[PDB]
Amino acid sequence: HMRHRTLSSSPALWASIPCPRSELRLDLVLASGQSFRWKEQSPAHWSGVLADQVWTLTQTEDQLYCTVYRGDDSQVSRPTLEELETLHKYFQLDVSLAQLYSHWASVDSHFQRVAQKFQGVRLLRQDPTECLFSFICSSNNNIARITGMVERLCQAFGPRLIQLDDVTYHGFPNLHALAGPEAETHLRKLGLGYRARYVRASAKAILEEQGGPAWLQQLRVAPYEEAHKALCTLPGVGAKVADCICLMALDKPQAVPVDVHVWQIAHRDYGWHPKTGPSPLANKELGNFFRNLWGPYAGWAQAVLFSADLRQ
Ligand SMILES: Cc1ccc(CNC(=O)c2ccc(F)nc2)cc1
Ligand code: NI
Repeated sequence: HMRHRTLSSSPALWASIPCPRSELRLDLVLASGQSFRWKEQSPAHWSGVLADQVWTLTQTEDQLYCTVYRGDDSQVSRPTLEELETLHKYFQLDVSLAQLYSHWASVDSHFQRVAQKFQGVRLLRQDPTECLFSFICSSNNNIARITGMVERLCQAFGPRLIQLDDVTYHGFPNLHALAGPEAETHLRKLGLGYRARYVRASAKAILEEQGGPAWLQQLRVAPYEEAHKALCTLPGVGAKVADCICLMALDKPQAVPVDVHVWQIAHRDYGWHPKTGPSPLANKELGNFFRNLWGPYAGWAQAVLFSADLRQ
């Protein structure tokens, strides 16, 4: 019965954050395989779950408009100050992207050329539990299929928050819910395949060998290298997934996830070859190459080129 908002339908229920389209393009960020929880349910209006709340987001040239839905049982109102700060932190808007783009452009002509067309690609700062399990589902997969598996995972295991139109929104599950005896069987029924085992076993590992979710917060303040190696102890988490999480959830802007697309970019567009085909060692070397070239926000620079490589 409750419907998704547009900026027309409900203009009293939107707040705005001053935000140029050079600091953020929603359409290049929300569907470029960082988060899998955002959908353009009506044109230029993106809806998705952030924490225990649904949001709809849309922007003009210089403004980011947002609206919150906190549940059927609550007086509908504009986003609060605290809710607006949550969103500001999600898009890491304290960090100037125009300043990073110019620093990257100054050492890399190729980046200059591509960036010109693909402005406002930045990194979301995600919840570690969601990012972890979303990227365990990301192996040998495409964005549409990952999106399906994550949505069904949240429906089956996570709390219902609200329904807008024909879409039921659920919160991301806690570890205990994913770690249970029938968890893998259920997740296989939901189409996850072998990834169902890694989900359940990683949920179990964090709870029994690492102390629950306080461990992921500890990794967020640990140094990149310690976080990465600690992530790689988990079932289904290797170098690539650990670097995605590090970059996207554990505040490591220098993490450079290397897989097929970045290997292809590096070869095709930079002429890079290993000095010592893909391998664990050559992938590591290529991440180091990009850090050396771009600096301590190398992962953000990579996301600009990944998002562009996604738009052909
Ligand atoms: C075909 C496909 C595309 C994306 C994924 C998962 N996302 C990334 O690897 C990723 C996205 C953004 C970024 F900045 N760094 C890494 C899996 C398959
Ligand atoms: Ni070559």
